[PDB]
Amino acid sequence: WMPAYACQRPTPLTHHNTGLSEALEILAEAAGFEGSEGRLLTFCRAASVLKALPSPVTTLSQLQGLPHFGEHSSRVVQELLEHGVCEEVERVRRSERYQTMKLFTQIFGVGVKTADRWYREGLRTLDDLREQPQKLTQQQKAGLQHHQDLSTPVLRSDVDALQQVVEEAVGQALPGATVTLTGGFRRGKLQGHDVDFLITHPKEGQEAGLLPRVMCRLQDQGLILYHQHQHDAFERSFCIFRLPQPGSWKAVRVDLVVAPVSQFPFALLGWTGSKLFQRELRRFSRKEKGLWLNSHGLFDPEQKTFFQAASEEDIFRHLGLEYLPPEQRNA
Ligand SMILES: Nc1nc2c(ncn2[C@@H]2O[C@H](COP(=O)(O)OP(=O)(O)OP(=O)(O)O)[C@@H](O)[C@H]2O)c(=O)[nH]1
Ligand SMILES: [Mn+2]
Ligand SMILES: [Mn+2]
Repeated sequence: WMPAYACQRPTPLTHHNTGLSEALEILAEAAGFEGSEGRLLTFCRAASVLKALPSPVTTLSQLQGLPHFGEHSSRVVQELLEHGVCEEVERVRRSERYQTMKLFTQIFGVGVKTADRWYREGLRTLDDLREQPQKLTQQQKAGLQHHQDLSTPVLRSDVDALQQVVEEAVGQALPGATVTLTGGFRRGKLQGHDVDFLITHPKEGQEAGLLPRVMCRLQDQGLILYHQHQHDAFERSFCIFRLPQPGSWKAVRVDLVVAPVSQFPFALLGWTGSKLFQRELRRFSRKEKGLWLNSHGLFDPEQKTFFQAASEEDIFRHLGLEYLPPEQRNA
């Protein structure tokens, strides 16, 4: 037996059902590309159940009353087990719409709405986009310029080098300020699409104006290819770093987020993910406890109060959930 919400169960980094979950996640992604948000969430939830299982699913018998495994997801798994392939899934991977939406949405600064608009307008390839520069934002132009490097998985070794230069710049701009690795890498992932960092200072308000200072230092070292500085939402910089390598260099996406220390635990929880884990945690908070959780705080809408947290553990405890360390949040 297994609980209904992903935030009530451990989901480790590696598991026994990668083929099956990958197939369901293709269907989820495709649904998202078509604006079918309900179906996206349903397939995502089913995939996450398989990630939480202790053993491989070898026979259809092994589906067992456990939640979020409706008729459609079950059929997909059945066809994979019986035939080694699911025709609905293969049709999706071969479809020009899916391939193009994946191509476009993977580019830095491009979401589903933009990608779909471009598709509707007859655009199909990266060259097609480069032929219409007036259709691109500066962020998207930078994403295109660096698309090969940004499609290359970011490695732990890259993260460690980036954390060093970010820590050096933060430390030099403001003694006392801290850098925390978040995102998938905090969850134990060996690879990723970007590197996420959360910056704060133990004295509330000393983080004001820190990020532009950190950026100036990084820029003067030749480490920045692109940055977009966004001033109650957190101050942040969406960056492409130029990471030096032996004999070469690689562009790497980095998100730098600044949070005041009072909000830090909520920010760390939100930015650590996984995306599904956080969605589930928020749905759980609202549906089961009547509280609204986000990356800034935990609000009781009836009492009009905010919960004071010193740590992620405090937040889990307040919501009546057993603590899950980040490596068990890989929903
Ligand atoms: N509050 C908030 N959270 C965000 C935002 N963008 C991303 N996140 C969250 O930050 C976490 C990390 O996001 P990603 O970097 O896309 O995903 P990841 O788990 O790090 O996966 P890889 O980067 O591919 O390793 C996830 O929980 C996201 O939901 C944002 O603008 N605001
Ligand atoms: Mn990330
Ligand atoms: Mn990110």
